Order: sequence, then structure tokens, then C-alpha cells
Amino acid sequence: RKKRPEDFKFGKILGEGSFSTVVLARELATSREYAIKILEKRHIIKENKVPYVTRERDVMSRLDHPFFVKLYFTFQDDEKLYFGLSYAKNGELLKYIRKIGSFDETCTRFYTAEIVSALEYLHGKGIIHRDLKPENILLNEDMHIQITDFGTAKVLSPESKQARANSFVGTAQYVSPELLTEKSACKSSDLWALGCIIYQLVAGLPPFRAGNEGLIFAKIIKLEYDFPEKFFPKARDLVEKLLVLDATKRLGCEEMEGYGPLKAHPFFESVTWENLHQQTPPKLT
Ligand SMILES: Nc1ncnc2c1ncn2[C@@H]1O[C@H](COP(=O)(O)OP(=O)(O)OP(=O)(O)O)[C@@H](O)[C@H]1O
Ligand SMILES: O=C(O)/C=C(/CCc1ccc(Cl)cc1)c1ccccc1
Repeated sequence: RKKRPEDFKFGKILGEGSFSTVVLARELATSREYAIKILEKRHIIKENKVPYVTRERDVMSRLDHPFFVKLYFTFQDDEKLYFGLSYAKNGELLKYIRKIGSFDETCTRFYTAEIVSALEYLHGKGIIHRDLKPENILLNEDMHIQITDFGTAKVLSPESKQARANSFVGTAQYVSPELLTEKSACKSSDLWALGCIIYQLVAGLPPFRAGNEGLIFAKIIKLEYDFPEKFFPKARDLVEKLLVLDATKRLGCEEMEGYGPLKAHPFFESVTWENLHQQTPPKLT
């Protein structure tokens, strides 16, 4: 039996999207806390947003991994749709970057490793995220990552050995050159975004920065960026192996033989991959 709005006591708003509100809720029968994402049916129908909502449900239903926000249940009433999600108490990674300014090497390594571990799982299921960015990497009460925002994700079809997807989605600062030039994204598009994120953790800002999208696009396709002084040398090597225009030459992509070579990069020398989600994350700074 599907859950109903009356099964929950709703509390504070956790965040607002263009077409959605995420509210903290306690399930009355269990006292469990969920982040419940609510959308108005009329609104999403009028704004042609329905395939984003069905895409989110469909992609999240396939995922079962400690580094992703979990979809526990969905339900609907006359006016609304509801996603019952795990509550990431500590919110967006982005706000930590802003307040601290720049992660030290141990924190950069730890969070990068968790993102790499998440992407390995996601790509192993044939799913491209397409909107990987600090605002979409949430943190749970233990400060592990919880990647979210799957309305713009794509399940590639195994049956047709599908490698490329054609919807133009994502966030300008993290969009891959192939999406700008070839008008399609692939799993390697996420590794481009990973490179931007590692750079941002260390430098404080993502690498292709400008006051508007068009200027950012022009820089992306020219690979127009540089490192600040004091960028950790092993991180720099890794970023240069990810921010590569040719999508088939990025460390971790299928044509470069996958995640083994990525996980083996000297930047991750100290990392115990196997139990990341049970390790205590390093204290931020
Ligand atoms: N499981 C969760 N736990 C805690 N906070 C969450 C969770 N899911 C989302 N949030 C918060 O709610 C905000 C809004 O999320 P939502 O998915 O509704 O829209 P969005 O993706 O932020 O915006 P848009 O749809 O306009 O791109 C998020 O940015 C995040 O801060
Ligand atoms: O999963 C369900 O219980 C059913 C739906 C209903 C599918 C649907 C989609 C869009 C609209 Cl306008 C109406 C109904 C749902 C889909 C996504 C998120 C939450 C609930």
C-alpha cells in the first residue's frame, strides 16, 4: 500500500527547486525522518516538466549504493507528487567550499575518492549523471556524500550498446565540450565534471568561470583555464588527465580501460577503496 500525505508530519523546507520543494518529514508510524520532494501536478504539466519527474523516479529506482540519495517510496494525491528520499542532514557540498574556501589535500582526496567510487557504480549500471556539481553532492550526518538530482540523468540502453545521449542538460560551468560541440553526452562527460569539481575543491572556484554561460562555453571548448599557485601537484596531474577535450582520452573512461586506472592514480595512493563509506571522513579544512 502506497504511503499518503497523512502518514507524515511535515516540518521545515530543506530547499526549493524551479518546480519542486523538499520538506523534512517524520513518518508517524515509525518516527523515521525523510526528505520529501513535492511537485504540483498542474504546474509540471503546464511547464512540460513531466518527463523530468518520471526520469528522476526511474533512474533513482535503479540505484542502491551508499553514496547516493535513496528513493524509498513515491506516492501522489489529487494535486501533488511525492518522492520519499533519504535526508542528507548536512546539505550541499558547495556551501562547505564557500565557507572554508579551499579543501586541504586529505579532504580533497577523501571526497574525490567517494565521488569516484559513486561514479564507478553509476557507470557500471550504464547511467550518466550529466549534472555532477557540488550543489548536487549532498552530505549526510556522518559527512559522507549523497549524490542527488537524477531528473537530468540518462540510462543508456545495454541492448543497443548506447554510448551517447542527446538531451541538452546540465550546468554551464560543468558541461563537457562534447555536449557543446557534438551535441551529445557520454559517461566520460561525468569525468569532465569530476575534473572541474576536484579543481574547485582545491582552487575554490571551478576552472571555467565567467559572468555568463556563453563566455563559459567559449572557454570550455578551447580548454581555457589555468591552475593557481600551490595547487597540489598530484591533484593537478589528475585534473589534467580529466579535463581533456577528447572524451575518449579521459582517465576513467571506457576507452582508457575504466575505473581501475583512475583509482590507481598516485593522488589516491593512500585510499582504501573497499570501505570508504564506513571510514570516518577527515574533518574539514
Ligand atoms: N535528500 C535530501 N536531503 C536534504 N536536502 C535535500 C535533499 N534533496 C534535495 N535537497 C535540498 O533541496 C534543494 C532543492 O532540491 P530539488 O531537487 O527540489 O531542486 P534543485 O535540483 O535544487 O533545483 P532545480 O530543479 O531548479 O535544478 C537542493 O538543492 C538541496 O539543497
Ligand atoms: O510513483 C508513483 O506512485 C506514481 C507517480 C505518478 C506518475 C505521474 C507523473 C506525472 C503526473 Cl502529472 C501524474 C502522475 C509518481 C511519479 C513520480 C514521482 C512521484 C509519483
